[PDB]
Amino acid sequence: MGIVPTLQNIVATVTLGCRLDLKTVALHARNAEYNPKRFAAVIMRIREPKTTALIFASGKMVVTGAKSEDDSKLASRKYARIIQKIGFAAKFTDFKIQNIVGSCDVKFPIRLEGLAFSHGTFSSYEPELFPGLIYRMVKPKIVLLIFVSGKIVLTGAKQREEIYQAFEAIYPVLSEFRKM
Amino acid sequence: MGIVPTLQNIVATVTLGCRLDLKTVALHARNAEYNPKRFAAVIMRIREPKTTALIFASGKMVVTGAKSEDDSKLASRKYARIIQKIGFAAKFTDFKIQNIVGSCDVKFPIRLEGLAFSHGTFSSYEPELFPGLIYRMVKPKIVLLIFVSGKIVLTGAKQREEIYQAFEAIYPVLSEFRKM
Repeated sequence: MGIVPTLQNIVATVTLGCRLDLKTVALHARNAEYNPKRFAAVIMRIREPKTTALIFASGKMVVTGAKSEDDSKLASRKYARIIQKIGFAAKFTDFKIQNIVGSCDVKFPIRLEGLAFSHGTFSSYEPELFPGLIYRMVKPKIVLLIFVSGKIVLTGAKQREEIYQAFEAIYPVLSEFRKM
Repeated sequence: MGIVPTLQNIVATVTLGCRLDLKTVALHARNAEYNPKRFAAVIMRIREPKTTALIFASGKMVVTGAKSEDDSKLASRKYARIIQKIGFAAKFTDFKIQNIVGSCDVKFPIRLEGLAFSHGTFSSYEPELFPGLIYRMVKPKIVLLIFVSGKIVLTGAKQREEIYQAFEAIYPVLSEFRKM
């Protein structure tokens, strides 16, 4: 954690084009996992990059784990590669980023009680229920988790610019709410 | 069979439409934290309904702590006495609710990983970053924190009925990912 936000995880969905039969893919893709009773989705996995993919019987695929849009764009292609070879006529289509989670550390203790009262229609602070303050930004639609230590978590960004811009908006507020 | 959300805290803001000499009323009230160099307003209080109250010279006050819309309103009336009997135009008026937070326990661990990766549209989940899963409802505007133990926190409702509404709509989802 440093002052500059760094993305932690990226979730993207790829539409394969065709409906799959999960049993055959779990029975041909050398690296896969299936549990129809517990969850209707073949959980595949790869190393370059380390992303996990959830292939659903509708062609819809959800790839998590990448730290960059290049890696989730890359990884997604390769997963489509893995099923194509098995036999189905899948094709990398409509890659859409679903959510991005990032973090940073302003490096100074913050008065969550003061920020909660001041930015009252945005914040919530119930220490006995959750340690952090939940801040709901309406633009960009980001939900920030702010901890008494200075740690920050920005969840919900549909694209990289929103994580960075959300921090620009909150920083000068936090810096005005540090202790002492 | 009933599982229903309880109200943990209601933050209300009501205005005693009249100017208030904060030094004075802090004096009389005596056990009211009024202090220089910081926050210009008097912090009142009461044993029951156990609520804290930030009174501002702008005639406005923000009462916190009430576990119910009626108790708040009640604590909102108590305060316009301690600062009325002291000859003042403490006119109780425009009472508004700023936020309502609830909590609930479904009593079955949840498979958050499955919820998040199939509901990434709303869910934010990073076990190495923060505890729990963040779910953002669009209708009604509510942010729910869901933990593995099955305890959930509902925040941001401006009205009571939205807590029940939010939980009534997410419960079937949580039952689907109930870890057995």
